[PDB]
Order: sequence, then C-alpha cells, then structure tokens
Amino acid sequence: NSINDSKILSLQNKKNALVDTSGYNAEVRVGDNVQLNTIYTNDFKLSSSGDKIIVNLNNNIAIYENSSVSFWIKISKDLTNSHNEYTIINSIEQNSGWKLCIRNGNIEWILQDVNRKYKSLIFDYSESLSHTGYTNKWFFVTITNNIMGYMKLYINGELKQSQKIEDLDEVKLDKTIVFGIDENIDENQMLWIRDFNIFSKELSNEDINIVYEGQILRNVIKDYWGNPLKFDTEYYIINDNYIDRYIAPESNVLVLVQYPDRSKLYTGNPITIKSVSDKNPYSRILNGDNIILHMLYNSRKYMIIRDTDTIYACSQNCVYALKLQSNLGNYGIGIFSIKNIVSKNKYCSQIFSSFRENTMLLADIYKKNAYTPVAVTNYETKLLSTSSFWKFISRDPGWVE
Repeated sequence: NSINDSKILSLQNKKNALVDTSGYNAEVRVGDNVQLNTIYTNDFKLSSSGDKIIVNLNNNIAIYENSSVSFWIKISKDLTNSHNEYTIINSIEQNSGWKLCIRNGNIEWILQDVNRKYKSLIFDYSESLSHTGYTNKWFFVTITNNIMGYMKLYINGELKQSQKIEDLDEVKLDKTIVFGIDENIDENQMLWIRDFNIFSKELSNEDINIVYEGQILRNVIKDYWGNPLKFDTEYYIINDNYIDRYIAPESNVLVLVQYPDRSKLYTGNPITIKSVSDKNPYSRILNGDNIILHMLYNSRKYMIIRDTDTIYACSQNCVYALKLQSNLGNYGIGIFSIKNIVSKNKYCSQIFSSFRENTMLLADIYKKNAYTPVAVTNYETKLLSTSSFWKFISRDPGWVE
C-alpha cells in the first residue's frame, strides 16, 4: 500500500525492544523504567519526571517539505488537570523544529522557525473532564505538513484545525526525537503512546482514516478507555445514556441506581466477564464472542440472566427484565454475545441474546418509576439507539479517584 510505503520511522515492539521497523534504521534508546507493551503491542508509558525514549534518525532521510506523523495517545486524569504545561515529544535543537505539548487538558503541536516564531495546532481533548471527552482515553492523532504551506491536525480521522505556514521562515529539523517528561510530576501523572509513525508524504484525509481503522483493531471489544476488553476482569458496566447510574439488584430485578456522587466513576457492583468457550484467562474479548456476566454483590457472585417472563402480566416487541441467578454455569439463559459499535468518539458495544428469542440489551424506563436494563425482541429498528450502547469501565492507572 502507498501509505505504509511512505513510512520513514515506525516505532514498533519486536522481541522485547522498541525499535524502528521502517527499514531506515533510526536508533532507539529506551530508558530503564519505561514500560513497553502493557496494553497494546507497540505502546509505551511515560511517567515520573525522568525515564525517556530517544530516537536518533539517520542520513537515509533526502530532506523535504511533505511529511506526516501519526500515533495514539492516552493521558491520565491527574496529568490532564495540572494547569502546568508539559512537553511530551520534543524535536527542537536550539529553537527550531517541532514538539508536542499538553497544557490544561489540551494537546498542542508546535512548529517554530529559526527566528523562534511558531504557529501551533491545538486540540481540547479533555473539554472540562467531560466523561464524553478523552481524558485518559485512547485517541488517534495525525499531523500533516505540505508544500502550499499547511499543517493540519486530525483526531480520529476527523480534521480539527489546519493552519498555513505564514510568519514561519526556515525550520531546521534535527535527527533527534525525545519522548518523555522531565518536569517533576506526581506518581499518578502518566500517559501512553502507541504506533508512532512518521510519513514521507502528506496523508490524505482518506489515507488517515485507513490507518485509524486499521490500528483501532475493529474486531477487539474495547473498554471505556479504549483498552481491549478482557475476560476475567472487573468492570463497572454502564449504559451510554446513563453514565451516572450503576447496575444493582434492588428488587429481584436489575436496575440502574444513581451514583451518590456523580463526580466518581468507580461506583457499583463490579461485573466480571467469562468466556463460554475455552480461552486463556485474561484474553481479549472479540466481537461475536459468547460471554457470561458474574456480578459481585455482598461477598457472592451471581450470574446475570434474562427473565423468561415479560416485564408485565407477549407476541411481538417483547420486553424482558434482567435478573441474578445463584447457580453458576454455562446456562444458555445467561449466555450473551457482544459486538463493537463503530464510533469516532465512543468506546462501546451491543450485547445480544439468542436464548429463546433473539433479544438485544438496552436501558430505558417502562412501568414506582425506575431506569431498567432489559432484553427486547425485534430490535433492528434500535441498532442505532444510544440506549443499546454499553461501556465497560475498568480500574485504570490513568484515572485514580
């Protein structure tokens, strides 16, 4: 493909080292404390004001104008708050070149000439720590530079800025790239980056989306943060429509109780996902996989199941409540399947059941009144209702509360 062929720097993990696999042999030095391949194959973590990754390019890279840079990034909550400014990726020798900075929930791409004049492409990824923002969530970033004099900023394949190289003169580029944060930070101030690639051309919006779609791993279910969802892992399962409500037994039926404190995220009864078929413990959940949900409630685990009887006292558009069952096992009544929803700003999925009648899970109020998760038949019409979207919140080191 023409896109890969353009790669002049590709940071990937091979044996157990982060190396350049572009073929141009750039030198890569990884600090001792730097953690690699913890969530995604080619990821790396940057934290405690020190440990860094140093990339030294070679003469192989015929210098020019047109070029592109892509990578995914996940920034911890404690780090997105700090009003302080942080440089995370630096490629500036004296005062010329580029660097990537984060400042108060904002990611900023800086390009400055020899006169020390810069332009900057900015993006508010946090947007007031909105649970609909990207704090501590993986998002795909792409920067492109061209001859006409335009540098654009893309977030998840969507153009967000674009500015022309005007008051910008000569921009000397050095053979070195430094990844890290030297400024003293908390033990909880951290961030992750994966699939860092440098391109020799100006990727087209279409080209960018092809890379995005390929690196997001479409067949892998994702947790709330964009990390792959895993079997035998604790998750606070929430409905997309009701981010501040937690699943609870309440009255012989599962319901969604309001978070006593909306500012908190980690609230409720942790649910573990088990595979019906035999798969290694904490392996990745893929869409189409059959699963079982165990809810931990008062020192005991229960299997979430679909009620056999309808919500009231059916023939078409039937509504079934969800319940807890003590006897654990591969009971078809508790067997569900899961599938990713394609969406540029939401890591969620749909849950289905093929027990006796094909149903899909959704949350709504029907009936004194209460928000209830239910399984409903003849749901084609609802495949795009956000009420059938579920998110799985894992306790992540990037969000401490």
